[PDB]
Amino acid sequence: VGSESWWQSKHGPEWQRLNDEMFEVTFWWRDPQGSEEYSTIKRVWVYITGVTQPQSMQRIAGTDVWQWTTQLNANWRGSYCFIPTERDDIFSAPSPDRLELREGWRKLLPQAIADPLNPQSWKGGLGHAVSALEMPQAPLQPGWDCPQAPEIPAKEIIWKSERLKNSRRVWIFTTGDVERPLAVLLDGEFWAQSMPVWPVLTSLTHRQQLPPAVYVLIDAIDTTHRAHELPCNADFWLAVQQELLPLVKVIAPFSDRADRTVVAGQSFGGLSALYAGLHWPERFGCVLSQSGSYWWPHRGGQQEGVLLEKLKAGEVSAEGLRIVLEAGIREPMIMRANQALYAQLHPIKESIFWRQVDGGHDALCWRGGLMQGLIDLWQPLFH
Repeated sequence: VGSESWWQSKHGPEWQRLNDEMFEVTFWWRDPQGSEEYSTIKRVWVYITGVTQPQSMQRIAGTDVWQWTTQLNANWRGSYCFIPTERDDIFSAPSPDRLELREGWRKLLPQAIADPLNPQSWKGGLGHAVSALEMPQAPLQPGWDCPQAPEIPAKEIIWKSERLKNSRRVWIFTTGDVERPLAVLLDGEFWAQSMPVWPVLTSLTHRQQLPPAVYVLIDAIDTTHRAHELPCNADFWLAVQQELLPLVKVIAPFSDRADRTVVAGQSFGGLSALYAGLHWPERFGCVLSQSGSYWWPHRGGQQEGVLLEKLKAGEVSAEGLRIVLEAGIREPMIMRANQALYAQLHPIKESIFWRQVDGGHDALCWRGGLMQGLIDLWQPLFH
């Protein structure tokens, strides 16, 4: 116990079913600073997305082994991280009200890390690494169940925008070999380097639920740009349509039918995607919005989003749009903004794929609604 051979047998969280409908899960973490005599580390918080009154892990005394044991639904899937910290003044008061939590986690997350023993760990969105946890009854995810390595790899270029005054990476991936539908994916870096979307796109076209398509993944660059360009920015989409699509056409030709062009985003990208179809239905007729930030730009839920306001004012219309609209239950405020947007899209409820899902504000949940959405929106291609 604590020995190197004891650790070599450990490759991530272990679980065993307690009910038919509950699992017991245990996490391990090996302290790199040894036992309590030499180690700077007093607490190790486990921060589960969707789930997280807070508990640290527990040191078996005289070893480098920190351990923790919880319970998660047999159908539960989400990501987590560790936060080993030198300070145990945070989260010492027996039960915090909310303010203390926001504040507490605010100071800790900087130190967040993935689980070094868990293979399924990536560099994620909010500035720390996370790891992946899936439980046995977890709802199937199209294509992720079956990575089939791609035949030809995706093309990484550098789009130099004259309009935006920046450059960014773009990835061009073609499934199908000789009018391919186009799909623009925002947060491109992520679906390209964090959770390579390729082997998934290959498998699903291979087993013929995705048509041979062309995919363009656009770098968000950084948080400031993403915070300026994704949320309701006309210039971004004009640059895309004028400079990027044309540049892509030379590399990988796609159809110009709107009813088979897709824009797919999450959070700010979800907002962005809807904004793309609302304003340019002649170019983007397919909208896949997951966990879309329809509160923007108002923190609180006090005011409706700009985009919602703008529908209410009939300043914009959602004519000629098939849209997939997805939001989790474990993300309370986004769900309310999304069902509020749904209600305001009463007129075209016919051409909307409404999906209230199990999951959270989680790249591990989104990835399966991403694939399902593509399938839902391109199904008319198999008439």
